[PDB]
Amino acid sequence: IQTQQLHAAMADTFLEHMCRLDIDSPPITARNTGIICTIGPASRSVETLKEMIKSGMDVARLNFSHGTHEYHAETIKNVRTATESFASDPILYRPVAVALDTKGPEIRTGLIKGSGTAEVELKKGATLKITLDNAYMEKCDENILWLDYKNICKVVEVGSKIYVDDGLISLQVKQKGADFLVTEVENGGSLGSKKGVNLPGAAVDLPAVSEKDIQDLKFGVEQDVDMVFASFIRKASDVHEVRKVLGEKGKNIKIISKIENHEGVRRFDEILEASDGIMVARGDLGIEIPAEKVFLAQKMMIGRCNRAGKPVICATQMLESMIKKPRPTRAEGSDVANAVLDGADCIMLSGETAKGDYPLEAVRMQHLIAREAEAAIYHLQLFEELRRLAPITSDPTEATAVGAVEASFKCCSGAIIVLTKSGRSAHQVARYRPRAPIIAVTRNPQTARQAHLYRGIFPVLCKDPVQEAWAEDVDLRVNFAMNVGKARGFFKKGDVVIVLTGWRPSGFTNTMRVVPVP
Amino acid sequence: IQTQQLHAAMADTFLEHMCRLDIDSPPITARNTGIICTIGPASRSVETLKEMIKSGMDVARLNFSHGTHEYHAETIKNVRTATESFASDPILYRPVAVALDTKGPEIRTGLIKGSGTAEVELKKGATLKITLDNAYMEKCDENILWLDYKNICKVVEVGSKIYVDDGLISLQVKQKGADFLVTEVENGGSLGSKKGVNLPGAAVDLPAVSEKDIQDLKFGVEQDVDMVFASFIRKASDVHEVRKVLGEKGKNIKIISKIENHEGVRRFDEILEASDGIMVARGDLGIEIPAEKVFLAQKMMIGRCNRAGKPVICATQMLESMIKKPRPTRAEGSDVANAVLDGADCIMLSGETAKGDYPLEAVRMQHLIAREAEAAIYHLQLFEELRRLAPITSDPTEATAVGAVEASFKCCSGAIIVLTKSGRSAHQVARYRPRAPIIAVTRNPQTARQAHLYRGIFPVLCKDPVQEAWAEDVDLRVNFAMNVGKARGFFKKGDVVIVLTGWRFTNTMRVVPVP
Amino acid sequence: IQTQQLHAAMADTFLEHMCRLDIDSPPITARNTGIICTIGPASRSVETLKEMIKSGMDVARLNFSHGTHEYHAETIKNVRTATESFASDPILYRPVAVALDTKGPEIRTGLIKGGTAEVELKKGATLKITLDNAYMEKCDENILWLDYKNICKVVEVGSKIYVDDGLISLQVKQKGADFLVTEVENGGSLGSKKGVNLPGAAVDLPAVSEKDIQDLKFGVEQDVDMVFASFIRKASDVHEVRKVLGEKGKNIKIISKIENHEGVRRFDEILEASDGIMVARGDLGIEIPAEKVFLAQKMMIGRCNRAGKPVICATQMLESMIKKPRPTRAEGSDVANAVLDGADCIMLSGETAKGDYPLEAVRMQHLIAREAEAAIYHLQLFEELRRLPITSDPTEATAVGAVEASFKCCSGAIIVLTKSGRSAHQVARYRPRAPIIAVTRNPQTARQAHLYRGIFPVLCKDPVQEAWAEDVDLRVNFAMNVGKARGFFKKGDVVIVLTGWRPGFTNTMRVVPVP
Ligand SMILES: O=C([O-])C(=O)[O-]
Ligand SMILES: O=C([O-])C(=O)[O-]
Ligand SMILES: O=C([O-])C(=O)[O-]
Ligand SMILES: [Mg+2]
Ligand SMILES: [Mg+2]
Ligand SMILES: [Mg+2]
Repeated sequence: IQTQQLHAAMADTFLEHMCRLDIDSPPITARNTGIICTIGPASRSVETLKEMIKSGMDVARLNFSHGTHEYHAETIKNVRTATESFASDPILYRPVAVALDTKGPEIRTGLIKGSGTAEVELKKGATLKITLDNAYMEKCDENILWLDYKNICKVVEVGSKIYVDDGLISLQVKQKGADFLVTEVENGGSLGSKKGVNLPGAAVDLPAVSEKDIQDLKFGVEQDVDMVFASFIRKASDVHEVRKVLGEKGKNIKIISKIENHEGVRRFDEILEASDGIMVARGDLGIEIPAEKVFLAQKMMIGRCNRAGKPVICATQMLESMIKKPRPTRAEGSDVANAVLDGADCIMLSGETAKGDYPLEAVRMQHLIAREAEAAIYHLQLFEELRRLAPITSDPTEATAVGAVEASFKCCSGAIIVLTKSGRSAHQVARYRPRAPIIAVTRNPQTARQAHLYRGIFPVLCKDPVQEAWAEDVDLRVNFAMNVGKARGFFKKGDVVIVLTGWRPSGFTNTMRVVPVP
Repeated sequence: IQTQQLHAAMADTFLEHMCRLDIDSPPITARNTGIICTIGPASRSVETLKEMIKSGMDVARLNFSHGTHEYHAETIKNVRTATESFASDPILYRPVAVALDTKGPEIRTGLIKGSGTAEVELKKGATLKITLDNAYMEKCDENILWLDYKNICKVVEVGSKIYVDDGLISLQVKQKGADFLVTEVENGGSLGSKKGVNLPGAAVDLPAVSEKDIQDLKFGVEQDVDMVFASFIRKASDVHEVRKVLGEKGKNIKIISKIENHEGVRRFDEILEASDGIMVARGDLGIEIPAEKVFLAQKMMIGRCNRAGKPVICATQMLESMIKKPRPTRAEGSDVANAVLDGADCIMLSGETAKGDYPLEAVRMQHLIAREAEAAIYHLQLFEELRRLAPITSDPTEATAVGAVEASFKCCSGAIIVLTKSGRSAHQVARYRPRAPIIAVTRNPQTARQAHLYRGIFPVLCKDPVQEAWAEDVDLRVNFAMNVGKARGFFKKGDVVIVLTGWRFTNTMRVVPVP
Repeated sequence: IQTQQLHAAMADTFLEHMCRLDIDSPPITARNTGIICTIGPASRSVETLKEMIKSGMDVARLNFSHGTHEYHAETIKNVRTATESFASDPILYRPVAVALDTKGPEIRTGLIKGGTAEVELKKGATLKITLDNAYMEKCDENILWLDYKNICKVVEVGSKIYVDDGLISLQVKQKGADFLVTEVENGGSLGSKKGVNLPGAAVDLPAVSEKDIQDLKFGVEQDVDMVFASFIRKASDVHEVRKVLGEKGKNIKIISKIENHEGVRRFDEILEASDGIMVARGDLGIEIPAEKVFLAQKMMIGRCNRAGKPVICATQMLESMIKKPRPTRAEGSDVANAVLDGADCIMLSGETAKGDYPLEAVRMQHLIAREAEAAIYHLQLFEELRRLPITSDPTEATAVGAVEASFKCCSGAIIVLTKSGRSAHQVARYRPRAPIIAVTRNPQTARQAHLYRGIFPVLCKDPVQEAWAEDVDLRVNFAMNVGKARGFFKKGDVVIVLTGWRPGFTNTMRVVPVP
């Protein structure tokens, strides 16, 4: 029995490729898909974070929809303490990125009357009056509901749908009153305090970057975060408002645009051009559009990002039941697998790691599934199509990278070793989706952390001083990657790896060697 | 914003096909993927079953792991009452099949000290002793657990892992004592009564068809069920035993083999050729094999069933969260869409329809998702592959079927209408996975009910008596299909459809306008 | 072994398709590529023409660059006598088409002085060219007359001039007041009334000369089936020919001959205006560098296949058979690769008009074309042809359904009932392996069907029936008998039958066993 689905890899049709997928064909040790973990009460402590990292966390996500700067500053410090606790052995050190997820133009309800911790029951068919009068902002109940978007009545009409609390409650407007927004409860259910509101289709006029988002983004610059997940990006100019707030100081912070409503889907191309990457934010997306269409937008966005060479993240509810249970549902297992099969660079955990009872188990499961799914990719067709859908180029670095990927398929390489200052050389390889892991050796700490955005890049940070004679410094960076691979089980002595290097001291990568492991 | 993802249909690469998927491209009205609903307390009533059918239920599954013959007989009559409640309008009548899912070689624990509602906590690292002694069968607690598999000790050894309650609790064998199988709790969890036990990697020597299974199968023959879902099929031998029990009286009942353990995957090809169809039984399968590997087995089995032209069902936890909530998670929506993309003929609901609070909404969600995913199939590549990975016939019906599918892709027709007595002609069309719905006109009611196992077949049961003129009896059945398709919104007057009939072998194809 | 290269037919790659081509896999009896023969002194006797027909000739080409109307009228008369000599058995009768190949804008030298002897032109020698008619019968090695009075306006010092199928080349050395002056580059025996090419000159001769008008109107009176229009440079040339043919000749097919650089460059607009194309490699290889002709041939055949219009590969396919009874290996290669390229027809000129082995050359083209037809990689060809979209047109959908079915059941033929030919043409455009037996009652339809690959046209002279169903079966049975007599299939084989249903067009396909 061959390993890593290599028998299905040789199938001449996609149908026969499926027929050959073999549960007794073990995957390789390396896992190429990045795992982004939302950090929260269940995962904040240094000790848990050390375990989170050992279980495979690549990026810590902080959701500024909730929490104070004090809280998030402590979280980040704990993330950094846990991460740096492994620095004592640079062979086994893994950089861990920090990601700031903005609140964005959220609409929220007020507090339920009383203590504010209660819920009230909305009954199917009942009337619910929405009010903007702040006298009710802490007096919400089943008859009068307050919410924080003051211009709501200007963007809805009789017949407009309104969803509350993750889309669990639906209302249809039946009167725009003088002091009222009168609705009927279409889907009833329990209503707590400060729940999310979606106005599907409505031209919501909240700013893309609010005064609160400006504070969080500046805070993110001060805290040296590696990326921003910008909530509710509707258009290319929304990305500009994030970018100008990040300013010159934040010029190297990646802006991942979160697509979560119909306008963002419709304007995806202009958004993708303006962004450093994309998040398929399926939570709001499946409220904003019919939930049965989310997989279309997911596959469209992943496909276009692979085509553009830009990082794409699949997010929200992929292991949801593991908030309460130690094992995932069969739908959750196949959802993680299919996100990798679609071509997602990273997958994400929100409540599973932020507040659930089984954060470590959830991280470990994404690790296990992604590694199985990575072997089950039909590389033959994928690589054929990525080359064909790619231009011809005067760029030798492009030609070197595609040559390296092609060679790595031919000799079933244990890795592709790339020396890179900015990441670009490693990113160029990853865009061709080799099956071998891409060990990117860099001395730039930010490059190393940001590399998790790209499928297959295993970033190793070299802290050794620069060697005189650049020939000797190229070696002992290759050798550093050789020792990481052996220590991690990616390959052993006598295996073949591919090594990408330049011709002199950034963008001079032009040399591929097919090199045995010493 | 075009229709039914036809822009994505035109793409020259799968990557560009993905890039072209369009949330503003609306699917056709017809939904090709069959929906199987497990019936239970939440869905047993004639009132609910009528709504189940209205929401899109095609097959009623009865799980004989639980319940009595008297109980199941009442469920079955309710299904037929609700189904026939629509039989007065043959233009809108939908056949509903009945499926019997056997118990099979299940292992169960006993009752917690007291009731079936009591639970105890099992703590990580604690000792738990398993007993086969019936003195303990109603005195299970945190130290002693009874299960009903009398021979378990001759099948495990020290170091073996034992899973309880959907694999949520795991134990490791530490000693094989004289009266007690003593284990250490590995995964802690609350343990109730009568929970399923799994023994991955053990040669479980329970009979494939037990004495309970025989009387359930004979009952199914008496009750005129359309198909059997046979649990824990491990080898072709097991299928033959089910077919033997069904006997001559049940020779037309379809046997779907449920693949839920390692041996059934390893022996899949021989199980498939012995079987009429396959169920990817993901619940147990995910406990028997590492859960991260299930999608491999799912795609392997769907691919091989597509290759063989046999029905395949994807089952278990597709919309699990809708047992308690009125909308699925995003993983659940994705799971359903991807099963259809994978090529499954049918998708299934178990707890969502049997006992949860939103059985109707779960059926409607599978209906909505399946239909969106059917349009998102990359038919260009799929039709090319099914043709190449298919033998050369000499069979005139096979050639007519593939030509009809080819023609239907060319003239983007509203349906393929086929007159079939046995179903075979429609099955041969469905095996090539046309985009267009297949309206199979039959007078055989069992053919009508069993047609749901095949993707795309909309069975319509002609109740008219036969006309003397065969040429006129053909037109009467064809025009009945035209009225069905117009009443249901599949196409309208002037649209183009494909019509498959015989010469008094289904061997003639007509491209005709809807009148 | 397998037959008709079916083992190579199911290869997954073109490379493996080549690897499986098998000299021991014999082809089917039917030959799909049309054979066009230039009728001339070696081939216009009634008795020879009978043997041409029996050897495989489908179209008689008459080259109006030479001969008088009276001479050509007799040739047409003899062709029709030979052809109708087989009408006494309607089952073995093959329609034979008559094609009129125009003179077009030719340039010709005058007569060698007497008495058509030849003079030797020597490399390096001087040769004066005159336009003075005083010299038109006194050409020799020193002075040569030609009939293009405006030649001095379109050439210059340095211009190259080619005489006698490009075998003799001259370079212009001065333009005198009278007598252009020239040096011989390639020497050779110069005979009388030889053809002249001026590659890259704006030769302003009319597309349709007064002589062409007479010849075209002669063609109408003689009821010819098609016109091969020489030296078509642009769409408006095609329009000129069509206008001269006018209303009386409106059913005559116009095949444009692509013979120079301008015709290649403007190919698309010429193809659009034309009924089909001839790759006139003789002139074309003088007008453009000979090493580029295969580029223009493959381009033109590819675009004609893409457009569904007939294309003829012509000139020097079996040249050495003018004098020897066997072709060279390049000639065998040339014919095969023309068929593999996709040519609807292949042509003979001197091999049949004036050579010593006209029958052997016809038979060689028949033998090669049939081997090459089996070697076509139909899997790729059909996939790619299909990939061009699904039009509402139900005749198109039926045609592609029939071709797909014919691949599936390896049918002995596709039988098509057609008045105008169109349904049969639509089938041929998808290039089935099986022969297409087009049953028509129109004799011109039957003769023009030869322009489309694979159409074996049969002329039904049985009377119409009042019962449409009976009239269909009569014509289908006639095609069955034709196929049985010709060895295409036999009792028990399977054929595909394309018909209309109650005439109102071709929307019915049946997969039918041969009785
Ligand atoms: O904000 C998110 O992550 C979402 O909606 O999925
Ligand atoms: O038996 C079943 O249905 C399962 O385990 O999924
Ligand atoms: O006219 C022709 O036959 C040629 O030039 O090949
Ligand atoms: Mg969101
Ligand atoms: Mg089970
Ligand atoms: Mg010529």
